[PDB]
Amino acid sequence: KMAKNVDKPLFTATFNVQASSADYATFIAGIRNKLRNPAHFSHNRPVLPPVEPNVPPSRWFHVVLKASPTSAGLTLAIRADNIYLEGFKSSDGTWWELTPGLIPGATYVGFGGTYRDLLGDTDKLTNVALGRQQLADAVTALHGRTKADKPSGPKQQQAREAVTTLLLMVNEATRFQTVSGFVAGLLHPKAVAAASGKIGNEMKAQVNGWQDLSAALLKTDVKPPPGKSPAKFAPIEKMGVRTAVQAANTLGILLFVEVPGGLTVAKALELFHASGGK
Repeated sequence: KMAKNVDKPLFTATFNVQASSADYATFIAGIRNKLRNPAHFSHNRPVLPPVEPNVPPSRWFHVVLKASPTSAGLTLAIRADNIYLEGFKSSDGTWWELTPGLIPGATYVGFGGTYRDLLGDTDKLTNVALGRQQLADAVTALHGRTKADKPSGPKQQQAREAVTTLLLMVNEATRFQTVSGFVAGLLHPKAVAAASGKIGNEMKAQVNGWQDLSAALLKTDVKPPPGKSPAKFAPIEKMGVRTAVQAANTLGILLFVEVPGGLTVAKALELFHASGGK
């Protein structure tokens, strides 16, 4: 029941933490593009393929975050079905995991990868500073981890904060155009003052309801039964998303959700494979 292919990524996306806002946007867009089910879009936004049933997580990608174009970078191990971060590789080659016993040969980092684990409450996302130095510092803290370090409260807290930073600036940014645009807006050239900022309640609610928002948009694609007008988008006011157009502009990539009258897990995977998906 351990994960498979963790170190056999389907692709590797790389970002230099000193690179331009434009390059950051390109990096995030590339991840969405490589994750997509070519056979399944909703309102011209990519949908992930379904999670493969009755096997452990076997589809992974890597993100490499580098201090400079020449530097060895921090490697993130992320699921290619739901974009969950489960592991990261430090400079000494150690694989660290966020779920005990999930990744073969990995060392458990001592805390889990949910926001409740990292922050105490999912309501605390609005407290997390985002910005270029936060990214750099997160990379430094995790990349510099060694197997033989003795842990302390402070190192563990630094590690939780670094993971939280990467989750927002990589994983949530991949999921949400709102988040990726906000992060991109905080990245500036060297001649501009160092910058940082925090997300508002709308983006917090989006991050906390990715499946909900994905499902709500997917429902609008379902062809209506005989006699019916097409399904209308149901506003999620807390996310500030009231229309399907707003939902499309918000979603970076959709989590696959089985909705009534929509594609099943098996059928969407069939189409994924038929279209060349791995």
